[PDB]
Amino acid sequence: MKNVDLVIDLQFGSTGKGLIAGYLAEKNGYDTVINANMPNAGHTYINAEGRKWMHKVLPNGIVSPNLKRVMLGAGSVFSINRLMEEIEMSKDLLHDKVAILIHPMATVLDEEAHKKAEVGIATSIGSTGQGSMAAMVEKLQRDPTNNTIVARDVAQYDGRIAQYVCTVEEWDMALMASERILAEGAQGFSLSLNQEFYPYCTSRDCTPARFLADMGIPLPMLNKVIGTARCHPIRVGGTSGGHYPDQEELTWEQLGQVPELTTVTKKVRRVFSFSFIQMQKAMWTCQPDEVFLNFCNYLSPMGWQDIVHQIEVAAQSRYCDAEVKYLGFGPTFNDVELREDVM
Amino acid sequence: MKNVDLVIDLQFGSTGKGLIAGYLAEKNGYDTVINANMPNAGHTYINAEGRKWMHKVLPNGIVSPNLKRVMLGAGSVFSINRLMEEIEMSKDLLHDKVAILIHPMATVLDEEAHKKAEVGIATSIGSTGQGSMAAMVEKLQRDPTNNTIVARDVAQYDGRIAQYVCTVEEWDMALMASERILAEGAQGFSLSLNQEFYPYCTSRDCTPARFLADMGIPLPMLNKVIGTARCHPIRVGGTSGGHYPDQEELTWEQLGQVPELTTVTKKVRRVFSFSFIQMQKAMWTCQPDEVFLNFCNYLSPMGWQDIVHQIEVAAQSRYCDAEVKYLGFGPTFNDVELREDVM
Ligand SMILES: Nc1ncnc2c1ncn2[C@@H]1O[C@H](COP(=O)(O)OP(=O)(O)OP(=O)(O)O)[C@@H](O)[C@H]1O
Ligand SMILES: Nc1ncnc2c1ncn2[C@@H]1O[C@H](COP(=O)(O)OP(=O)(O)OP(=O)(O)O)[C@@H](O)[C@H]1O
Ligand SMILES: Nc1nc2c(ncn2[C@H]2C[C@H](O)[C@@H](COP(=O)(O)O)O2)c(=O)[nH]1
Ligand SMILES: Nc1nc2c(ncn2[C@H]2C[C@H](O)[C@@H](COP(=O)(O)O)O2)c(=O)[nH]1
Ligand SMILES: [Cl-]
Ligand SMILES: [Mg+2]
Ligand SMILES: [Mg+2]
Repeated sequence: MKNVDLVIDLQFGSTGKGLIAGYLAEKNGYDTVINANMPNAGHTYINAEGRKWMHKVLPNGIVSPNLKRVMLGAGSVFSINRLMEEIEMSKDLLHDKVAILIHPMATVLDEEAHKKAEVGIATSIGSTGQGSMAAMVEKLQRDPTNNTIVARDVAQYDGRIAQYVCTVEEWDMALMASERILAEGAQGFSLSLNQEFYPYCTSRDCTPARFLADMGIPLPMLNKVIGTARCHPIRVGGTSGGHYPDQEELTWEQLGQVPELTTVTKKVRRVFSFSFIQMQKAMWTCQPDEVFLNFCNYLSPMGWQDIVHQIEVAAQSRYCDAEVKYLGFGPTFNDVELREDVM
Repeated sequence: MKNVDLVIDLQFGSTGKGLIAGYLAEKNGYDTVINANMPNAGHTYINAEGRKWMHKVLPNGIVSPNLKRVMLGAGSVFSINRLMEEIEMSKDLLHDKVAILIHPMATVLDEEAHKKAEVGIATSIGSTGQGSMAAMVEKLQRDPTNNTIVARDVAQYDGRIAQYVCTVEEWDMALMASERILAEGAQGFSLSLNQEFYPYCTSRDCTPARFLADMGIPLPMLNKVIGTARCHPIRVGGTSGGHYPDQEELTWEQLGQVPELTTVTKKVRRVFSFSFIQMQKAMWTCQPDEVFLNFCNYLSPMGWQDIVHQIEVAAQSRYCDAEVKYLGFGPTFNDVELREDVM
């Protein structure tokens, strides 16, 4: 037990979870990396040598030097095409002594039907329109005649995932056999289905409890929660929802920064000032032990040092002993500073 | 912060959670009782005086002598009619100093549309066909024009719940302000969406992680998990799913018991021998601290004493220090024995 480090987002997503996941994977050498991603979530890790991993399926933690298991949780919604591609792109890391385990109930994304089902919400709620919820809904239908939604069933006619699809027992045994686990949450605290921005939110809760549930991680296994934040939280472009009372929407030109986009759609990310309210809210339910404060490169030292003190008191106020341990000044491994080294 | 006692079911549901919830509520005097029930779950508590509470919405813990808050989680799917009936039937317990808090994102069941949507699975997967998932799916749609699915929106035109529907802040504050919390899980571990019986399962995981997530309970708030089990696990009637390799389907006549009828459908419950495999599986992910072993009245002392030893070694085998603390010999408060007193 107590061997799971879970990376969660404290804001509305895209805080740099892919970066801290890959950074911690390299630093801590987890033998097991696990997630429960849906296609709405792209995760980028760039190592010291400049190698980039943009993952929608595989954990970014596959960069761990002691990698034995790659686990794709039951809450996973994935494109097999994308998975194939991602495995291929890191086949050097995903060697013969690395077991890729797809939970039998992980959802196979029907790229045509599921993205087409989310065209409406892609404009109405600014949804990534990636088919995440449409896939999830098809799975929830629990139609016995539907052999095309869960990994277990898809493995029977689509041999590409057949070797990866495990049983629920193998799943549990893989977690039991793991020495140190990196659990990678996706999306963001405030994007949680049950946070206050409904319906301008995602299809699930983006909370440690939900991410552990979606990866089938027993609660005693949780060792550490590394919450991630940006100095200026973002939202996706469009009518993607409101913000907290203590924050204002900013422009990329107001920040003196190049407009951040959603990589494929190129929608300009919405950017907001830091929200203390959001932080207390995220601190209260996410209860991180450690905090990665990213995009410190968008602020002056006084600015990001201030947000560090804000996060830690927002933590303390919500009975959370969160320590901003990591600071991000760029998208690569080299840009992750130990907070104690820079302040 | 550890003040939440979470009641979970270790088998396929109807193990007597309602009973242990009401029993522990009376014994421990929680000021806050919380759940995230869907209409597929009916929980029965009978006190020492013979008063019965068959709850589909309200926690059974409302019988707590120190009750201050009744909380209906965001994962809740409820009929307002049923909620009103249960409030009415317990209006003496739910006085002016008792705050009923319905999470703003708790789902309001559309009895006609949602039950109609689950007619197929009510026969195909033996689903309670109560509209649980159809309500959940409507909520997941996140259509901004849909003002009729979440409690927050429904409270705006349906005044019956208006006083109960809180904000996400009030929700968090109500949990923060609570001294001792009784979290009541529903359904059963093996009914979990991501357990091996898919699609013969429920619309979510019935795991502590999912239950805490669905009630918006921060993980550090978890004090203890009371797992519940029957000596002979049941399933609902019909084509409700398989069983474990170490268990066999029995008849009520084989057990010398009057045929038990499903909470929702008047259908005869399917009954199985005790499954050690099921227990290890439930012990592994549910990780109960305490176990309530119910329906001991269906076995001889040697029989239920054996299942006690089986549960505790199934626990130990899955790194779980679960202690069968409670034994059930009937449906009332008087029938809950301390295991140390009877063996
Ligand atoms: N400090 C930084 N400065 C500049 N760019 C950065 C920094 N940290 C990360 N990035 C980049 O900004 C984006 C952050 O999104 P990324 O997908 O890595 O985050 P995430 O938290 O994993 O997202 P998701 O919400 O999908 O879970 C990526 O394109 C990443 O390369
Ligand atoms: N030991 C017992 N002997 C006989 N009947 C009992 C016993 N314990 C509980 N019951 C009855 O068994 C039935 C099933 O229990 P109940 O509906 O409360 O289960 P539950 O575990 O709370 O439900 P669910 O699966 O919906 O979450 C009820 O009618 C209850 O009163
Ligand atoms: N930045 C970011 N936004 C996301 C992610 N997942 C969901 N969202 C946001 C986009 C919208 O504001 C809202 C609805 O999106 P979707 O879950 O794709 O239906 O949630 C994610 O991983 N990152
Ligand atoms: N005994 C019992 N069965 C349930 C409960 N919730 C769901 N189920 C079972 C009935 C079916 O076998 C299956 C699917 O049901 P449903 O969740 O109602 O769609 O799960 C519950 O609380 N108790
Ligand atoms: Cl107790
Ligand atoms: Mg991103
Ligand atoms: Mg029941």
